Amino acid sequence: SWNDVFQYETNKVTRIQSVNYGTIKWILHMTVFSYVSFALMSDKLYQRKEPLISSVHTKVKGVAEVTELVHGIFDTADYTLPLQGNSFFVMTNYLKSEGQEQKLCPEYPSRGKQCHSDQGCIKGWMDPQSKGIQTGRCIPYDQKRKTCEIFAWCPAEEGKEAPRPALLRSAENFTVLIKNNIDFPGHNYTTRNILPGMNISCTFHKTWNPQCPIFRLGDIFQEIGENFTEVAVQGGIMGIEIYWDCNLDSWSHRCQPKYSFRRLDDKYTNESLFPGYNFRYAKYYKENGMEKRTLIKAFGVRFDILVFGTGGKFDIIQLVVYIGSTLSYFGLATVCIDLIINTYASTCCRSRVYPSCKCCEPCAVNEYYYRKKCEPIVEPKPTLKYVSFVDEPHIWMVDQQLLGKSLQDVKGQEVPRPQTDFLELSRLDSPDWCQCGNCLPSQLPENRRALEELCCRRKPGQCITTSELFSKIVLSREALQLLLLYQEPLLALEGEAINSKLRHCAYRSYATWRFVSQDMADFAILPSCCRWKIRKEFPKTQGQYSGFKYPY
Amino acid sequence: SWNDVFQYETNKVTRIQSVNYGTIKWILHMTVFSYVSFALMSDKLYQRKEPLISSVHTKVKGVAEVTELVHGIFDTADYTLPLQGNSFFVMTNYLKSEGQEQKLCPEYPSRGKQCHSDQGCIKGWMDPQSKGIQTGRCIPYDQKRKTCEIFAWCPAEEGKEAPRPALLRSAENFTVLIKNNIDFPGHNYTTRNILPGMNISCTFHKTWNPQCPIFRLGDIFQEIGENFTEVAVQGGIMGIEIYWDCNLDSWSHRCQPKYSFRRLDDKYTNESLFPGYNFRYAKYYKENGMEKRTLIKAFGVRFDILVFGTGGKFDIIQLVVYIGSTLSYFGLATVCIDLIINTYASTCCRSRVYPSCKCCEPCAVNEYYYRKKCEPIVEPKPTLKYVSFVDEPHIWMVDQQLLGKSLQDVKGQEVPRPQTDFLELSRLDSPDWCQCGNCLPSQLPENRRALEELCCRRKPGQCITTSELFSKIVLSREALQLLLLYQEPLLALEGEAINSKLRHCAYRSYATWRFVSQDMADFAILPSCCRWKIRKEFPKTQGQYSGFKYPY
Amino acid sequence: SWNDVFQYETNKVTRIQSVNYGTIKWILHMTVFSYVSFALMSDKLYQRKEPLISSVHTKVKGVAEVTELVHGIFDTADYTLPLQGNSFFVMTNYLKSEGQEQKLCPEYPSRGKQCHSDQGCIKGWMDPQSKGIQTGRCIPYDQKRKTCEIFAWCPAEEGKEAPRPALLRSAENFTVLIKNNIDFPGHNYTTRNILPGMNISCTFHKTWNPQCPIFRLGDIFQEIGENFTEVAVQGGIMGIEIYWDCNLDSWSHRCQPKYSFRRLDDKYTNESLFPGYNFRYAKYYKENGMEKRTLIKAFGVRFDILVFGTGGKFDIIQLVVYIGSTLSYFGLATVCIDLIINTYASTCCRSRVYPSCKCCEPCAVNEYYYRKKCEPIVEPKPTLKYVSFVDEPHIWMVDQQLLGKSLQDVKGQEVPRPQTDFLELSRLDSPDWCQCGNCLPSQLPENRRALEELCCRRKPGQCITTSELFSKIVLSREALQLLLLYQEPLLALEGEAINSKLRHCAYRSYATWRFVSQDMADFAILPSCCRWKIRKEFPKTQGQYSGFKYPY
Ligand SMILES: Nc1nc2c(ncn2[C@@H]2O[C@H](COP(=O)(O)OP(=O)(O)O)[C@@H](O)[C@H]2O)c(=O)[nH]1
Ligand SMILES: Nc1nc2c(ncn2[C@@H]2O[C@H](COP(=O)(O)OP(=O)(O)O)[C@@H](O)[C@H]2O)c(=O)[nH]1
Ligand SMILES: Nc1nc2c(ncn2[C@@H]2O[C@H](COP(=O)(O)OP(=O)(O)O)[C@@H](O)[C@H]2O)c(=O)[nH]1
Ligand SMILES: [Zn+2]
Ligand SMILES: [Zn+2]
Ligand SMILES: [Zn+2]
Ligand SMILES: [Zn+2]
Ligand SMILES: [Zn+2]
Ligand SMILES: [Zn+2]
Repeated sequence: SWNDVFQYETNKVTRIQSVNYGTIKWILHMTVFSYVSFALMSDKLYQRKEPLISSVHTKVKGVAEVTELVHGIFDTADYTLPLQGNSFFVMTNYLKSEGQEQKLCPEYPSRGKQCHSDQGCIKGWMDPQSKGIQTGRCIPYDQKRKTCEIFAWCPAEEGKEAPRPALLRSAENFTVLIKNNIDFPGHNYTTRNILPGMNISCTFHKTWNPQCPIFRLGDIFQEIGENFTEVAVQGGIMGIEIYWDCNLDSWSHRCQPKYSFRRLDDKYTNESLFPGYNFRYAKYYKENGMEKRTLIKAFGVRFDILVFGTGGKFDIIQLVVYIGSTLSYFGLATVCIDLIINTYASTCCRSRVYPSCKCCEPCAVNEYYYRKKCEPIVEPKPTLKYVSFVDEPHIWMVDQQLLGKSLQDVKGQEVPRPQTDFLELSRLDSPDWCQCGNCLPSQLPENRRALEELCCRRKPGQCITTSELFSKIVLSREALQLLLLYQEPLLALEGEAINSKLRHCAYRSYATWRFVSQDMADFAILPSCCRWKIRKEFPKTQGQYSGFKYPY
Repeated sequence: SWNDVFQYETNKVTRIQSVNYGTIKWILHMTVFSYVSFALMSDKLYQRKEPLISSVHTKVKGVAEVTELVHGIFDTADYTLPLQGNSFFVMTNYLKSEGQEQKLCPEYPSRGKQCHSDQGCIKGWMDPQSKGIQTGRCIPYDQKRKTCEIFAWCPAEEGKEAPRPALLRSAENFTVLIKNNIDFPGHNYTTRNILPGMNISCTFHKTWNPQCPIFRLGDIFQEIGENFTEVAVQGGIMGIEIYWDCNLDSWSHRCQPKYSFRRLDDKYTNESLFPGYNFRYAKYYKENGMEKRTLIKAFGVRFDILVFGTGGKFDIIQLVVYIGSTLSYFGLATVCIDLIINTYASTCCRSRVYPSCKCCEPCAVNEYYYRKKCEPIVEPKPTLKYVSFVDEPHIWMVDQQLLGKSLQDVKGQEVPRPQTDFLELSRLDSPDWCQCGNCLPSQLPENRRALEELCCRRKPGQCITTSELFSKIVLSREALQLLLLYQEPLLALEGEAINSKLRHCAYRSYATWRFVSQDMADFAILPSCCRWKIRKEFPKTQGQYSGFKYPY
Repeated sequence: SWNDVFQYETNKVTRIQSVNYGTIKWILHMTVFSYVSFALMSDKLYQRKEPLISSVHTKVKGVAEVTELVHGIFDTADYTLPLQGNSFFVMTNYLKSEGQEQKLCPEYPSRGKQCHSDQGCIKGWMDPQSKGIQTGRCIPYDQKRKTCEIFAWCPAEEGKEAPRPALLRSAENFTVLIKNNIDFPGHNYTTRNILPGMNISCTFHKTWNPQCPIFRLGDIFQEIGENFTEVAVQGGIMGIEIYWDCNLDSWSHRCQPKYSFRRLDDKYTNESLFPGYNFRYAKYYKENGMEKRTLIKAFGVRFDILVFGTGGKFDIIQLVVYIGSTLSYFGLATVCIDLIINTYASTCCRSRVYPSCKCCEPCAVNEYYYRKKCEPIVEPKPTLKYVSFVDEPHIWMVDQQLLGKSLQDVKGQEVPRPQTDFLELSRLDSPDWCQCGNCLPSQLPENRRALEELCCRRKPGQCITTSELFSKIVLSREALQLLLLYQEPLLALEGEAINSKLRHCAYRSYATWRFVSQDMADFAILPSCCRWKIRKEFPKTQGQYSGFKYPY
């Protein structure tokens, strides 16, 4: 319990002393570190970002003189609405109509709205274009043309084109002072666009005076290539963008506004979609006991102040999350070099690639790395068997069911014989499937008999048992007794169990000798000749030999 | 230095040829990859997202005719304020009061505000409800009821209920054209909701014409199940939501507005919390040398245009961060299969689980995988000792202090004897704690004597030294000499150092034979019988035997 | 193909039974888990956050009485603009000017704008400060001073200071009711700041009544330490911040507003930058056939309602991304303990650190862990050679080109001789560079001769070949024959190939004996004495000895 949680597991590793792999690893590590640092610093991913809340206060300055003969002056109480926040309006043109009473009168002829006769007109129809209700009559607007008769404020001048050139062109010489107060409430920071010690006699310039909050309207239009004289005729919408890219860290504090301009209304608006910008405003006051009204259609530019931006401040959680996101990228060197080792250890490299390209020859050392790095094993299953023929240099793995066919004729995968422990070695008639002649028929049941139908060689020749090594290793009683006493020093050498143990040790001795690996010697199957020679050397009394058994 | 940084470390691995584990690994890999790809594509986590900046320009079209007998017409200069941005107001009802002068007069009787007598009223009290100052008198408002006397604009009509049905119901037939210009300044993209080639004679429909920016107000109310006729009596607030879900990538560019509607005022507002929407506006003009005023309480619907949304564009840093965040999820297959291997290699599986369920039987192969994967080691500490009794099949680890008690009676953990290197083996009176009789008392100091008080067996019987293997392996002088000359071929076989080396080699020979692992043979303790037989075979001259020493 | 994808690779590990390392691992795991959980819960990183869309409806209540003698009352139609959204204005002071006609008249003397003579004035100059056009004359404004003569609305009172104390001070006793409707459209949630069952007779207090949406203006000023009486003289801008920190999860639902106040205009604005807040508004109506105008300069406080906040709701993708970002932090225990193992296994620890500090002594066990964890290997390259001198206890690695110099005099890195497999061992004239006398000159070509110019010892003495172990291991014909028949039991012992194999086995036998590791024995170079003794024991017929060959 306690000893199970008081454990630490660490990976077994191979440390390769390689110039190429070391330099590749360090180059990849430096590349990953450089990119991660660059992404962290350029994007400021260690910071929490917060949008601002903004308040705008505008002040327009400028007066204009207009003739018609009546000479008048327009000041901020004339061309400017009480709007002093995000939007302000400057009038650049106007149309006047005095003395309007709600009564029947002909509509203004605009865009060919002339009425030929009462048939061309329609009674009881609401007309938003003329802002009246047609009575179905056709009275002459003028001595030449006739228009529909509407009940509305009269006289009506709807559809009259705006004066050209614009009357209040001098509005391009007006200036606006903009005061912008911004706040980041999450970061608990506030600031404004006008600081103490700032020059007040300046006007904004994108290069000379980029922080002066006083803007000449004509300069605003000239900056983005717009014609104030042309826009003044019908009006439009212009946007003054204030951008706050604010760094709220003490060591890199920077919170200044950036001013830009952008036309917000479509220059190519369809004629039916009301191009430009205007509004009709009226003063109402009855006279002679009759409701009167004076109407002015004012054209001008609406200015929208768009204030946006974010403020960033160092946050530990953001940095931790970013570092955790980038941590897995430092396995790139491992992935790349392991891919190099695995790829160049394949046999297809030496067979096909190396003869073609001799530059790839010194990279055959990856087979050594692969065999010092990976240990291939197979699943121990009931059908797993290993055979080895003395007339062959390799070993066969049979990993399929035997459907009565003898194990001799069954084919399997070719696996190589592992190299032995040379450190220790440095010390001082016959059946149809039998190609050696010493094999004997199996005494196992029929359905299992094919398991024991194996020969020591695939081709006719001498038997493995004929060699002196078979007697020295497998059949030597003294060697087997010493091996058995190594494990159990005080073993009782009496009874029939000693012969059973001796048979087991002879089988193992043979499996170890022919199948070097203990993983393969466990599932190795002895040929009939060796098996029956062993059983003739150590016979059992009153029983039947069990044969190979599954070690799991 | 340079050779220390020019190294590469790679993990040692075991490659298991398993159908089950391979298919599980690939299924888990595919599941993780599928979910990661789905999360990346559906949420567009490879994109940087930016909120928009918006500009709105509205145009209301519609005229109404109202009787009272005076017949009048209302156009955009009557029912519409100069607001043409995010909000516009449409008047649906009104109350009129002409000829107001600042003087004493009775308050309007509303919600039972009748005054019984001067006691019920109060002098010198500001009354925001009646918008006046009470003088403490109680004059009759009418021939029947009496109300408090206030100094304010007179005549006063505060508290008068709005007309029902609403006078300007026809405002439901009005239309509004909305022009919306949006910008993503970080992505440097701009667009508008009206494009060239768009039909202008349409009206918005959620299915037939979902991109027409012309909205009929009654249709707006009908879309969300609101009654324009009922809302028109007292007014309200309606929101036109413009949503921009914009994809700014070239291969998947899509930036269109989506229009929705939502009532913004509470339908069930408390009567004291001013339900509906209205405002009082007045025209001031003196007459007869006295300040006069005409007041209109206008009820109507305020429309708030709410424009919101984000624009996304592909960003390499976002993709890198997301991929780094998802990289660690590809260790799921390793975690799961390692848990399977570790869990099924426990002995509790075979003892308890396998007899109950026979389907779990073929999964006993995880013990082989575990023993081919993990190598358990223990911390080398001064109290670490190993003992092995010839009458027992296992080994005992003593990992605690000996408080004078003999090592024979001290209990320890049962560890198994590791399998030997069978590849190499295939070649050609007595003390009270002594159960064999050949043990001798220790000559070490008392406080350390208990270290050497160990017997070869826990039960009475034959001694380990009696076996011939003890003479062949431990006591054979020729074997020890050959072993010593293996390490040092030109060793000088003279002096008393040769006997010391021979004793050391005999101890090691015995430890290796009984404790197969070199990790366990280092801390193994020889029993007294073997130790003293060795020391009688190779005695030392003029000294005391040091005994077991800590190899670290 | 199919058997290549049906594989699973698992890491080989060492399980250390250590109290220190286990407790360190679990402490680090718990620390990482605790911090990750705290960061997830405190920052709610499992949630998708969305900004709100807001609608504001304000209602101001309050009336004031002002003397001048004319006694008047101001209600919401007097001091309040039709603004009922994010901003509303309350008038706190005013200046009046009646009967204005567009004509020539002297400018008001403000800030020393007196005109000494016509020289001091200028003709044809637009003056935004006085809102007129100077005609270049100098007429007396009063009997004492003279000012410039401008064509504008007359009489002009520009530059007149605001009345002190403020006329509408009682506006501090006014109240505003704020209705705020907020929506999260991505989360499909909507709410408002007034809920059913909320008291209506309350007023806001930051502690007693923090959810009452009725605010007294004087209380707003007192909360942030502002003086309403002083601000009322010239006006200002105040911000009512509504903050919505809304949790939209069912188990932790919380969506309430938080109210704060902040002055939005600069208290220390420069006199030339228009401090305070005011606007000039005029009523136009002609009289006596002449255009007249009444102008009022109104000073007051503009209130900006700033509504901001985010709503968060549980999102599975956010949680998955956060967990993936934090997953790599659980390798901290592995990194730390591996660093501990690697650091304390260095030899500099025992040589320098341990003698100084005896507390670091029990931590010398990390050498055992390091050698059970890491296997150092080197790149097999053509210049890789190993030598071992019998008069030395170590082995020399030569990893550089031999430029004709004999291998005996070439220096290399000192590598230690690995420990043998003691489990198996427990069983039963001369050239100038020759220091033993049995070496012979090499028969290889000159450019390669230096490869074979190696001696068995660096100092004069006995030769390695003189030992009996050389005959038993290397020169024993029977041992070599048994070793050869171990690999090939049916080998044909005929021809000259048997002597070649015997020479190869003798070289290997010697390399294994002197260079224990097979990785080092492959590149080991035999000294001339041993090589020529072997070749005299097994000479070849009609050929030249090839010598050492690169095994790759
Ligand atoms: N690897 C392997 N083991 C074998 C083979 N034949 C028998 N054995 C082992 O020998 C034991 C059976 O011995 P057996 O001849 O039946 O003696 P018995 O049990 O006394 O009749 C089993 O435990 C098997 O593991 C073989 O061909 N290959
Ligand atoms: N593993 C193990 N080693 C032992 C034991 N007894 C002695 N040794 C080793 O034998 C050496 C001491 O030999 P010793 O009998 O004192 O000979 P002396 O030094 O000449 O007196 C030490 O280095 C020990 O490592 C034992 O019971 N177990
Ligand atoms: N490791 C090692 N191998 C050697 C050395 N000398 C010879 N060999 C091996 O012995 C083989 C050459 O044997 P050689 O004496 O030329 O016999 P020959 O080919 O019949 O002339 C090569 O495959 C070498 O690998 C040596 O000094 N060190
Ligand atoms: Zn046969
Ligand atoms: Zn045979
Ligand atoms: Zn005893
Ligand atoms: Zn004994
Ligand atoms: Zn020599
Ligand atoms: Zn020599």
